[PDB]
Amino acid sequence: MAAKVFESIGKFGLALAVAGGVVNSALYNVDAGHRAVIFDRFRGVQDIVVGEGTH
Repeated sequence: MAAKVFESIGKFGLALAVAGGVVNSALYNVDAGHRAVIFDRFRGVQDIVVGEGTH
């Protein structure tokens, strides 16, 4: 009834918050005239330079 589904909803709700956050943290914007170098803590800096835009 109300109890089970809503409880799951509760889990969903917090999960959604978390998920939204991760996606948010996932996106980055580089302004025009700027270029981003990506460095991984594991690998170090990668050779590919990223241009303007959201990535």
